[PDB]
Amino acid sequence: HMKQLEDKVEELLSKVYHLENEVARLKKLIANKEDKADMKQLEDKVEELLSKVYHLENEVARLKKLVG
Amino acid sequence: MKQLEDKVEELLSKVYHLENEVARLKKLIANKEDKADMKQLEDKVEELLSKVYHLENEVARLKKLVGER
Amino acid sequence: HMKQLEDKVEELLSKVYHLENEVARLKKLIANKEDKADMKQLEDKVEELLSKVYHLENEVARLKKLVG
Repeated sequence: HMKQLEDKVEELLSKVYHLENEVARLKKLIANKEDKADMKQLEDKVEELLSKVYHLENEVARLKKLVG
Repeated sequence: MKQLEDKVEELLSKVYHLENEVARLKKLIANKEDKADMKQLEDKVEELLSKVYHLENEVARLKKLVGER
Repeated sequence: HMKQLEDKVEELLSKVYHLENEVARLKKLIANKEDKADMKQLEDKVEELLSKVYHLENEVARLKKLVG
């Protein structure tokens, strides 16, 4: 019985060792993923571009009328 | 001895839970945006900023030439 | 025999505590990373901008010629 329990503890130690290795790998993977906190600057640039392009399109339509 | 047994029982439970949790986290990580992909998106946007700046300058000049406010 | 088993149970308790803490931390870190599914609207805007800007460039070239 004592042997059997010691064997179970050894098996669990081995499982925990494997999980530690897996967690180490996941830490590396997550470090190469984009943070939500870094999204906003890009989002703002895109929103500004959309506004600027809308204005340009409106101006170009007006110029086409006048030139033609 | 039974105390030791009960301790291993509770540790066993914790380990099974951690196995499940780590499996779930592995899946969540796979669904996240890569920094490398973000960088390429940022590069496109930087090019767009330059092109739009130029267009704005060209359109301002055209407006002047046709007498448009 | 008993002393050895206790030392391994103690070892396992400590390693599990360590693993639990780092998994809890990883969970929160992962939650702060951007999901690919939440990128699609931004990606579509950038694609739309590429097209709109290319079109504007062609229109503006044509206007510059016609205006003189």
